[PDB]
Amino acid sequence: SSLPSLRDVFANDFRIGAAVNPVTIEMQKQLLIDHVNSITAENHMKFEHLQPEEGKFTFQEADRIVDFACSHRMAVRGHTLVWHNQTPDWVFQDGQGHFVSRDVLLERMKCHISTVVRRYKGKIYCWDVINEAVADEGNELLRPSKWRQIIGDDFMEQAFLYAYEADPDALLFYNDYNECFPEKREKIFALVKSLRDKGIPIHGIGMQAHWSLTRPSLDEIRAAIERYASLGVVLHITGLDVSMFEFHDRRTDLAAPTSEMIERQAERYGQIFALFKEYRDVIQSVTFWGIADDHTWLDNFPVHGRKNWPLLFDEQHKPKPAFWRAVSV
Ligand SMILES: O[C@@H]1[C@@H](O)[C@H](O[C@@H]2CO[C@H](F)[C@H](O)[C@H]2O)OC[C@H]1O
Repeated sequence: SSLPSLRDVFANDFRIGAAVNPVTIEMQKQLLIDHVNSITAENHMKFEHLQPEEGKFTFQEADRIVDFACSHRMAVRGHTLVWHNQTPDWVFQDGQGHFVSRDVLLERMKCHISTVVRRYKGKIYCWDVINEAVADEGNELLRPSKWRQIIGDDFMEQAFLYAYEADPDALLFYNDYNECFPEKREKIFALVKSLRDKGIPIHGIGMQAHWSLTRPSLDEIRAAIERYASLGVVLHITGLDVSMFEFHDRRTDLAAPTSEMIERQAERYGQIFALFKEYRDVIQSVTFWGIADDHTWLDNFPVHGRKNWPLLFDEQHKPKPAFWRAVSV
């Protein structure tokens, strides 16, 4: 009751969001009502959860998420239309198991985007149209995917044009992770610059911020913000969490975070939100990929079956030390 509300603390800076599903909306309902003014579907607006078979649309769970958000004056970010994961095999196949043509995959992509975006038009204000198309390793610009293989390299500009036609008032985003490592930052910058230089309706870059205690550095975060902001696009932080484990640290035995971990995490969140506040003119939304440590995808990624403690509230929904530093910047 005397705890500050995240969305009020940052009222003049950016919206505060959380990724949810209908279970976690129930299990974490009071945290959400007390703190966020933005909602993202953690899984139930991905292609496999909206059109699991061709012409079979399953909007029920996404509807419950949107209904919750509208009944509490929360905005909604749509996630996500075209992605190399969580997309059923039928999308790329014909009746005979072969791959479909460029023209056929384009009409399936258009129909999906059209049906999904039209249903939520006027309730969902922005869409992650393309998710994680840039390569995470190597020297090529683009990751391989059936979207890219079948259609060609312009599959992304098609996706953006189809979504703009379906809802020209939505802000359309390119969304990606490890967005602050310099070599991937430059690929993301080059890709988005080239699309905008063609007049493609891409309005925003989504910085997932699946970060650790050490990586990326505050200087890499600042440089990435300024690099993306220089394109004239809107910036959203879309999946923020702060893992207690570096990428090399695949330990399964840890039953509670050390007090060093907890303290470094608090400091890390303080520095991150100070940096965000400083760039309040280009960042308009900060969404955590969860809200409290009783639900996080990091419990099973990248290591199945361990436990992580990445968010501002603990498993009993009490503020962590990180909370106090985050709201005091
Ligand atoms: O439950 C998991 C879900 O949380 C996760 O969502 C992705 C996490 O990394 C980024 F934010 C992606 O763009 C999200 O869609 O991954 C899938 C699911 O198993």
